[PDB]
Order: sequence, then structure tokens, then C-alpha cells
Amino acid sequence: STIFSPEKALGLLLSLKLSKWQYITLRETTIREGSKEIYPSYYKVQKAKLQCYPPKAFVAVTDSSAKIALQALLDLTVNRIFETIRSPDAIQNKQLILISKWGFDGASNQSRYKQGDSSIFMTSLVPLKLTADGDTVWVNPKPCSPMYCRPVQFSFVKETKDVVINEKTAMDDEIEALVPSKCQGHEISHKLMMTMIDGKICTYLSEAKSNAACYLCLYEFGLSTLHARINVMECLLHIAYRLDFKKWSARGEGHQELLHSRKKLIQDRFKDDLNLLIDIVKQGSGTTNDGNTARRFFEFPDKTAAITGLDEDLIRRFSVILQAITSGEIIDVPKFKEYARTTAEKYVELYDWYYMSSTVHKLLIHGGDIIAENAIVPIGSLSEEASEARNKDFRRFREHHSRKKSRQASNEDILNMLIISSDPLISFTRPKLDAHKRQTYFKETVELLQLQDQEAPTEF
Amino acid sequence: STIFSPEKALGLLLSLKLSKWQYITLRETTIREGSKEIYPSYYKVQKAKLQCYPPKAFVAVTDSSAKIALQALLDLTVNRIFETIRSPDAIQNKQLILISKWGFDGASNQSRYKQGDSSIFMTSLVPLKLTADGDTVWVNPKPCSPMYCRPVQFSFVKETKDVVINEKTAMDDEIEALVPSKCQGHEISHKLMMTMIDGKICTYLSEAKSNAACYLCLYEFGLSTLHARINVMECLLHIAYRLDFKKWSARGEGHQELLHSRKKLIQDRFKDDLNLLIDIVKQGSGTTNDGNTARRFFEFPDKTAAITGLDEDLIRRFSVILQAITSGEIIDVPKFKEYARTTAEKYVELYDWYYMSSTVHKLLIHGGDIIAENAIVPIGSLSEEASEARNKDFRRFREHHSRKKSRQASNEDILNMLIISSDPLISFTRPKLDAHKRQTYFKETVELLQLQDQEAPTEF
DNA sequence: CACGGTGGATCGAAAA
DNA sequence: TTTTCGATCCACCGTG
DNA sequence: CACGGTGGATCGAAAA
DNA sequence: TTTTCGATCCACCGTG
Repeated sequence: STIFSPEKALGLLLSLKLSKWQYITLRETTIREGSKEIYPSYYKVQKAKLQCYPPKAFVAVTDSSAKIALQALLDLTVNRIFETIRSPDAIQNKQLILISKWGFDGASNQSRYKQGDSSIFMTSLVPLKLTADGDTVWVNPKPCSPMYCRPVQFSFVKETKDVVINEKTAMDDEIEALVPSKCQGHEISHKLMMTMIDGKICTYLSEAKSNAACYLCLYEFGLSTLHARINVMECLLHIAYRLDFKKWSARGEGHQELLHSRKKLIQDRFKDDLNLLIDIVKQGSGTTNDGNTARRFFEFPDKTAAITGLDEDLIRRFSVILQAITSGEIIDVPKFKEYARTTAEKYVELYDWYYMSSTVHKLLIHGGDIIAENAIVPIGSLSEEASEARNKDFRRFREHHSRKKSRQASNEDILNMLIISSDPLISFTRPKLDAHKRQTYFKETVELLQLQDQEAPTEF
Repeated sequence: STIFSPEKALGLLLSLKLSKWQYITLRETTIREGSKEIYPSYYKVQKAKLQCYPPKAFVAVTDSSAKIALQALLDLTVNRIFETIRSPDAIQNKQLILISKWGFDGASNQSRYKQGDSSIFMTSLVPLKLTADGDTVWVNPKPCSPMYCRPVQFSFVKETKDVVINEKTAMDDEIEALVPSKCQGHEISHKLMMTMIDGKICTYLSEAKSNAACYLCLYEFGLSTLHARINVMECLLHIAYRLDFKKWSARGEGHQELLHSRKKLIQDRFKDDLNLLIDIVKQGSGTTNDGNTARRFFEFPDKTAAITGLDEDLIRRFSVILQAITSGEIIDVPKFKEYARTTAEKYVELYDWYYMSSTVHKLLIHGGDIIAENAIVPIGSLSEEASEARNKDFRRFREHHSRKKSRQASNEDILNMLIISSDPLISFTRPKLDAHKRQTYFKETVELLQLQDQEAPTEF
């Protein structure tokens, strides 16, 4: 007999982001004005939380890192998504399977020059849909939202590709290491897709291309593995590297100095223009600073194409063809094919000195027919907004919410609040934003795309 | 017909420190669970706030600074303290006067090395009691609390003594510039005391002593003007400066180098010990870093007296006699007098080389009889906890609450939330602390003081 | 180094 | 017996 | 520069 | 007529 359910009061704690102290104070002030039934006491919130945890048999918590058993975590999640909204026993007869996207990335812990918090990265899983015979019973209303990035693991390690392959291999041991979920008198098998990637990890792990050659030219998407964004921007800035002589080679001692000084002044002017972070940053002598900035190369098409002096029209065409696929809309096979033909005419004509990179040519002659029979899927990688807000809350949880003790339970409580944000039982009432904020992109997309869609994604 | 009064809902916004967004979200979630009458909508909170403001005829708001008319502010405050708890028309007949303490100080805006927010300082007023014939009708339950530091002015200027005297003079023009308050069919005159001082401003403004001489030795409290703390610690560290030769003079080129290096190593070891901020800090070649640290010289009596190697017993005696006055307890005239005699015996004996400073000797021969007929009052300067939490909220209000616009209304909103924290109508439910936290100080106080007190101040 | 802030462990009592 | 619930207490961490 | 966050101005409608 | 109330919109400011 309480107004707020404890199961709703936990989501109330979520939306407000309160302390324990804040919550007890608010309840008690509601009390002292004669009204009792509104706020449940904190103890029932505690019980709701312990319910939302998986049992501590599977928690691996350290000062440095933490993880969970994928099996038990999936079972917990399907138990919840049972209980919350599935109209119970709408069907029992046909055998059920649960579909999920998964993956991970990280970021550096930017801080003052007087700080051990260096970087973080988080193994992650998101349930997308629950399938039965009559239909997929369950769907996520806002899949790309961070509301369902159930954490699987995280660690306090810099994003060095070695430990990246180590966690890669580990999770690849665990993919088959599941037994189907058994709960609620029901068996439900599982199925995963590894797509929740930042945009550099397939260049880390599938580097076997290395711009070597093009197989058809003489399957591998590139659009579904980092979206091939970084390669195109990297090769066009390599052109911007070679924008003085407009020649393939500069090797022998003829251009190195003025090349270096020209890129220095490009890096300067870009620091003036967009707060583009330093590109001579170490990174092992290779510049890849930001993939979101890589995208921001293409929302200023005319602007940065003037800054680089390349034909704004051509890179505008390519920005169009790039933003035309990941949106996942129906693309006309022959029209986009022959537009790739015309843009290739101009690409190969107006630039002869340098060579085409891997994924560009893979698109040029080869990409269209690949789009014909492709398994193109809007990659389940959480939105850039999602990942950014995730880092935001992570910083804050560690800073304004975490326990201050021997600090192992610190990261425990972090995982706790994360999985609470994950448990689909709580309908997490996110901070308000404009309803759609989905800017229908350039007219060159508007006519090169088709508006007959069983989707309308804002970002994914 | 709402559970929370808007006048209480504003204090509810205070205790929780919420956004507008947070408040509307919490109310609406209370709505969607069938219960309406609990939370008043934000509009009535708006009205409560505009009521709590003084009319904008008197607001002086800038990008840089802001102030109010003392007259109108006092009238607003007495109007509130009328309405809130005065049992109305308990008396009308006898003419009423209102007593208030006032003053100001500031602090630097400590920030990263990548920041215009440099320092702040705030003219301030606090109403203590309202007087009538039968009794002082109104008292403050927790006077030294920051709950009633009604802001009068503040500015974005470094604490340079020039503008300090300028604001000093300004407020001294305004003291007499009041007409008695007229509201509620009642006249009530006013009366102020300038005591809300940091601890350096009377050394700024009443520097006419300059350790020159002692008048009685051949009125001016020193205990009621900065409590004479900084002078005693400064002269004893000057002794610590001269703790190698233990002689008055070192002037000619004989000691300057090793003096400098010795104070360097003292500053080093103190940086290791307490996080004592740098003392060679510019300040115009004069070291006065922190008055709270000046106090913290005396809560480690044996510790820092060992670090300086001075007799821990003597400075322990002086710490006792200092903490024995501002607590305001009844002090036995002859016993404390003759204890000042004995501590003077040992002070003047064990140290002959240097000379006594002003306020020390003023205490020694002279201070006791001055305590006899003194106007000793526990100085109305807000607690160090109060001022610290004030800087804390100021930083946060500017950072997590302020409007982000042309930023004049920024400091407007700052003043707004401050005066809301001030309006005595709202019984501000502060963050919880231990009930008393009043450590009954050293036994040398316990017997040199008397326990027959119509006061028991935790800090003031 | 002392002093505010921290979700969850424990007390312990009362309840229940 | 369980179950609530307020009190505390942690051990660390900023700015002092 | 683009993108989340901000108390108070205005709309505007409905109410009232 | 007034009075509420949700929507928006500000123009700036961090980390990107």
C-alpha cells in the first residue's frame, strides 16, 4: 500500500541520480507533512537492487578491473524481460530464441595534470529482440539508446591492441560457452552479433587487408566493420599530406621538410577552427585521434573541402554515398551503382598521382553489387551520443556516486548502477531531448535514396 | 489543496538542490502514478521565488559584480521575519528595533591552469534578534549558521586592500543611510554591528598599530577585531624565523642566507605534513596564507611546537588562553589575570632576544583588566564551516545551477538562490551533521573557565 | 593530516 | 521467526 | 564549431 | 478578466 512501487522507486532514483542520503531526506520530508504512503523507505529499494543484481557467484571485482559470467548475465536478463512486459504465457509451445548485439570500446580518462584514472573500456551486451513462432514477442523501442548496454566487463587499461585481442579471444571463447536460458518454465536459446565496435578495432583485428589488394578486382563488408569511415578520411588526408606536389611519391629528401611544416600548419589551423585535438599525438607514429571528428569532416563538406582545397563537390558526393548506407534505407541497385560509376569517373580522373585505398575501390567498382546481395545491417554499435553519455555517467558515478573505501566495491557499485540502468524492468526515464532531432540529410541523399522504409532511425 | 505548500516546496527545492528540469520531472512522475496533490507545479514555486526577491528597483547586476540597496533589503527581511514565525500582533504598542551583524570577506577561485573566474568576495548581513519591550521577540536558533547570511553585494575582484577600503567606506555611508522599516502597520528601527570579518581586514584597515607601542603600557579589542590570531602566530613564526640564533637582530649579512634556507626547509616539511599551502607565495613579500591554518597551528599544539621546537607547554598555555575568550564563557578576573601573570613570567623569561608583539603584551599586563570591563562579544563573523560551505555552494551555483547566457542574469540568479537561502520564511533543512560536534577543549580551559553559562556554542 | 561526502554492512531494537 | 528502519561506520579524497 | 545543460521569458491555449 | 501550466528558446560553455 505505497504510491510508488519499489520497482518504480528505483527508476525514480535513476532519473534523479540521487544519493542514499538525498532519498531518505526527501522521503522523510514527505513524512513530516503528514503524508506517508508516497515514498517507500530505502530498504525496499535495497531489495529491488539486490534483485536486479546477478548473484555474486559470478561477479569478478578488483581494484583494477571487473567482469561477469556471460551465461548467468544472459539468464538474469531474460528473467527480467520475462517479468517486465511479456504478457505472461501468451505462448509456451514453440521454442524461443533471444537475439542480442554485443561488443565494446573505451576512452581515455581526461583529467588535470595532477592525477591513476587514465582510461577505461567496457565489454558490453545489448538484447535487441525476443523471438517466437507467431512473432518476435519482444523488441526494443529505442535499440541504439544506451538504456540497454548491459555491462559484461570493464577494465582500467589503456586501449592497446594487445589486450584488445586478448579480450576478443576471451569473449570468443565465451560465445559458444553458453547453454540456453531456462527460466519461467521455458527454454530459450541465444544468439549474438559482434557489432558494438568503436571504429578502430576491426582495423586492429582485421588488418590483414592493409590496403594490399582488392579480391574481386585482382563478403568482407567494411561498412559493417567500422563503417569504413576512418580509411576514407585517412586516405584523403594523406592526399592533403600530398597536396603540394599532387604526386604519389615524395620519398627522397625533396618534400619531407615542407610536408612536415605544411601538416604542422594544417594541424594549427584546425586547432583554431574546430578544437581538433592534436594529430602529431604519439599513437605509435600513426594519427587516428577521433572517429566522431572523422564524421565531422563530412558535416562541414564545403567548409573542410575548402580548407583542404579539394573539390568540395566530389567529397560531398562521397559524404552522400557514405551517409546513404548506414542509414539502412532501401538503395536502388542500378542507380547507386551507376552513380558510383560517375563518381568513380571523376575520382579516378581528377586524381591520378596517388593510388586508391582499399575500401574506396571496394565501393567503386565492387561496392554496389555487394550492396545487392549484402548482409548490410545498421551496425548495433551504440550511438556516439550513447557512448558519450556512457562515459559521462561513468565519470560521474566514479566521482559523485562511488563508494570511497578500499575501492574494489567501488567498481562493484559502478557495475551495480550500470546494470540497474540496464535491467529492463525499470523503464528508465532518460533526460529529455527533442523528439526526433533527425535531420533528413542532403538532397543528394534525398533523391539517391528511397522513402519506402520499415525504419526511420535518428542515428541508428 | 496541495500537500506541499509552495512555501515549503521552495525549501524542498533548496534541500535537494535540484534543477527546474529535475523538479518538473519528479512532479510529473508523481502524477503518472495517479497521485496529484503532492507536488505543486513549478509556476507556484516561481511565484514564491519572486516573492522572496526584493523588487528589481534595487538590484545592481553586472557581468562583473552586483549589489543591493541596504534599505530595501532590510525592509524585505523584516517583512519576511514578520510573516514567518512572529505570532502576529502579539504586540504592537512598544516601538521595535532589529539587531543585525554584518561584514564580508572573500576567497580566490582556485581552478585548473586552463581558466576568468579568479576570486570572489561578498558583502553580507545577518539578522540576529528582534527586540520588543516584553522581550526580544525573535532570535535566531543557529546564529553562526550560514542560513541567514543575506548577501548585500559581491564582486569579481581579487582581495586587494584598496577596494576593501572602498567597499568599507561605501557601507559606512550606508549605515546611517537607512530609515526605520515600516511594514505590517509597524515601525521598527535598525541597528548593526560590523563583525563579520575574515581575520585580515582589521589588519588591513586598523593597521595604525603596526606593533608601534601599547597605550596602557607607555578599548581597541584585537579579540573582537580578527581575534588577534594572526598576530600571535605571525610573531611566533617570526621567532621560528629567528630560531637559529635566538637573537633579535640578524640584519647585516650574517644570517640572511641560512635564514632563507631554514624557512625553505620549514615550508617544505610543512608541505609534507599538513598540506600547508606555500608561504613564499607573493602576497607583496608578506606571508599570510590561511587563518584557518593559523588556527590549525593550535590544535596540534605539542605537534607543531615540537616541529618548531618551542616549548610545547608555553604555546599550549597561549592556545588555551586564546580558545578561552572567543568561546565567550565567564572567565574569572583574578585567576585568569594571575595566570596571564605566570605565563608572562615564563614568556618574558624563556625569550629575551626578540621583542613582544602588540596584541600579546596587550594581553599580558593589560588584557585581563580589559576583559574585566570589556565589551567582549563572540564575533558575529560566520563560522569557518559557514564561509567554507558558502564558497562551496557559490562554486556549485555558478557551475551547476547558473544560467548560461550573456551571464549578467547569471550573477542575478546567483544572488537569487542566495537570498532564497536567506529568506527566513523557508526553514532551510541543512545537510545533516552530528548534533553537537562541540569538543570541550583542553582541561587547561576546563578549569580556567567556568561552566555557569547562558550559552554553549559549538563554534560561535 | 584533519574534515565533509559515500552504499552498504551491522546493530538494535522495536516492531511485526 | 522475519522484516523493517534510523544510526553509524567505513576509509578514502579534495580543497583547506 | 556542433551538442547536452540552463531559470526565466513568452505562447497558447485551455482553463478558470 | 486572471491564472495556470507544458513547450520552447535562449546564447553561452565544456569536452568532443
